[PDB]
Amino acid sequence: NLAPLPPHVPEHLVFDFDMYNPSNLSAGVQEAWAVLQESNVPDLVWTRCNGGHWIATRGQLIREAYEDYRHFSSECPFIPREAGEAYDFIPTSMDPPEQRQFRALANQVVGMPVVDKLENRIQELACSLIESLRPQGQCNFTEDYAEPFPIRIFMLLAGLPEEDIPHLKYLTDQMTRPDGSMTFAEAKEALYDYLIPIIEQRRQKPGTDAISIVANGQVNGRPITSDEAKRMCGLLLVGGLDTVVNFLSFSMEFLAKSPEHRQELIERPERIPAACEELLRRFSLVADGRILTSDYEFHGVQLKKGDQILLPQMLSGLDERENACPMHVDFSRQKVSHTTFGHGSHLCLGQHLARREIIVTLKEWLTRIPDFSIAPGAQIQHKSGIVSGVQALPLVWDPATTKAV
Ligand code: 7HE
Ligand SMILES: CC1(C)[C@@H]2CC[C@@]1(C)C(=O)C2
Ligand SMILES: [K+]
Repeated sequence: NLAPLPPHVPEHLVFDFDMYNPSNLSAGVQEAWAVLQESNVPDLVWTRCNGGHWIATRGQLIREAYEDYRHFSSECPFIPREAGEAYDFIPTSMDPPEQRQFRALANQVVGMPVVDKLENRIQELACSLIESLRPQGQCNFTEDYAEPFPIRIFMLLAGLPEEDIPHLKYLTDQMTRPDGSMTFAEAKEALYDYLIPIIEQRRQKPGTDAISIVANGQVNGRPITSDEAKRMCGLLLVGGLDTVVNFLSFSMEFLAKSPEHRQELIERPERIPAACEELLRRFSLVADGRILTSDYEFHGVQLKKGDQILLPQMLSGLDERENACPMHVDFSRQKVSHTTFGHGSHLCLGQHLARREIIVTLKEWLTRIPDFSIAPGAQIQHKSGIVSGVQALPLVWDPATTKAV
């Protein structure tokens, strides 16, 4: 239902958008959120859904809020409030100054040097998975590639057994797109329940995997605590299991639907990195937020201490003020403006790993399976939440149009 309108919010700003089930979802999830950028819609709106909260609807306000951590705090970043309050991942639930000291440690485990360590194996797993599918003439992309490719790279990096994936994937998805069986707090505690013994084991007997590195790490020259390590590792699991996994499906759905765009990349594969950036803009997927630390007037709107404000990345990338014809995918787009990896002091530390997985996937897929389509008659369903995704993506192709490398 709809939470009662707080007295400080005027009626003309009320737009009852539901981030977990947006009314226009059947048009595509990005399209559903873009209803907030129609002609009659102010830059900042109040929804009475999900307990009641603000939504910033334009890149300019989104970027400003991200930059101003004094007024807009990461301490309670997720909607609904109970989820934001429970959320205590590091460094995401912290503001500067305390946040910063934890970035260097996370960078040690998912940053560029690690992407270098994993380079060959990333390449090898993409090729092996795609070659196994190639002669089939069909696949269920979400389960056959989008999930196993990034997830198996992550489990390798984290030194976790692949047999644990179904359990961990289920729990991660309850934090972002809950089925209703578990509250955010329950799902998070279950992920903690998994990590707690593994962290203790690896503090006793360190390995070289990401969990060992975090758990034995130093934070500005002092030892990390067991609790801090757990809160960092929780975030890493969500990053590994529910980010690139969804993004790959949005991208492949688009490419399946656009022979012209496939052809551009088939003919000029050196454009794949630029294509990756334009796809990251167009198929952005995270709805991050903040909590007001004081009463504050922002863009003519009175915000009250404790109000939550959603800062959806879809709305920066799809903002026509920032990107002309924003629903069009243009691989030659000149100035690709987006906040898909965040903005300000919390810029995604996994972004280098993410881009490598995306770029490798596009290159290695189009090399082997240049010509593919959505299964005839299929209707692709999206799902919305803290991270949006694609429920299923049945693809088909003629094996005679494929090439084994
Ligand atoms: C397993 C590592 C990993 C991977 C694969 C990702 N991330 Fe990233 N991320 C993102 C946002 C909006 C923010 C504030 C972060 C912050 C993060 C932070 C916290 C940065 C901070 O709060 O200081 C971490 C550790 C992080 N992200 C690890 C991470 C979005 C993404 C997106 C769109 C992708 C992929 C398409 C992504 N993350 C992959
Ligand atoms: C907001 C994120 C994308 C970032 C990594 C996974 C995620 C949902 C988090 O809890 C932090
Ligand atoms: K919190």
